[PDB]
Amino acid sequence: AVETFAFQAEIAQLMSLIINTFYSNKEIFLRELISNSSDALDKIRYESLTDPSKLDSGKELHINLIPNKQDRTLTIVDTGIGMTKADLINNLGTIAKSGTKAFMEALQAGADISMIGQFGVGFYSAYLVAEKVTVITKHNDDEQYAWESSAGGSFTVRTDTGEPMGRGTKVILHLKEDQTEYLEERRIKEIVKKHSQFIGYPITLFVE
Ligand SMILES: CN(Cc1ccco1)C(=O)c1cc(-c2n[nH]c(=O)n2-c2ccccc2F)c(O)cc1O
Repeated sequence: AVETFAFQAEIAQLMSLIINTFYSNKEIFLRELISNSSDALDKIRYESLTDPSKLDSGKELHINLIPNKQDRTLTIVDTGIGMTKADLINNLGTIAKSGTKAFMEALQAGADISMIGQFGVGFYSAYLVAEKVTVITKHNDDEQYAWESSAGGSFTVRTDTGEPMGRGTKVILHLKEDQTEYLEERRIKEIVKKHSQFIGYPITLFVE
């Protein structure tokens, strides 16, 4: 049921740098995840213009932010296009290669970690605040999958046996013990207002 994969070497190196570099401006992770969700929503909306049946798995196009102080998790849910098994295992990592290599050269040349998004590898900034990331996804052309990594050079993929989601992606950030400020309603609002006022889909913050 569970398959284990090695990350592409350059991605493993980037994740180690993100985990081991002293860097205080950690809030940039939320902008990057919301941006990816917005891109996934644009993709399904676009495909639905030539094939309306693409929305049979759900018409609502939105992003939900769900902090959970008890489990110490921050969940980002979207009803975008989702990802196939091939996306999770190889295809997204393949397209990220040049950006990953360029970003690491930029960091060696004195660039700031906040520039990560300009290199298309913004997702990995989640490892500034998360000890583990679980991703539950469902694409119209494939089954529901659960991807997971605590970094350390590998990730896993399994078919998800949990509640079916219809379509989209759920990113569950298992936060580090000293990063619980990202579970506070006022902190999430401050970040979203500062880094995300040009997203064309409703972002709803779930109150505990
Ligand atoms: C969950 N991850 C990290 C990861 C671990 C394994 C594979 O990806 C993400 O980056 C991520 C991906 C999507 C997504 N669904 N469909 C699709 O095309 N994308 C996508 C959109 C913009 C850039 C890249 C993308 F893939 C999303 O909606 C939210 C996300 O936070």
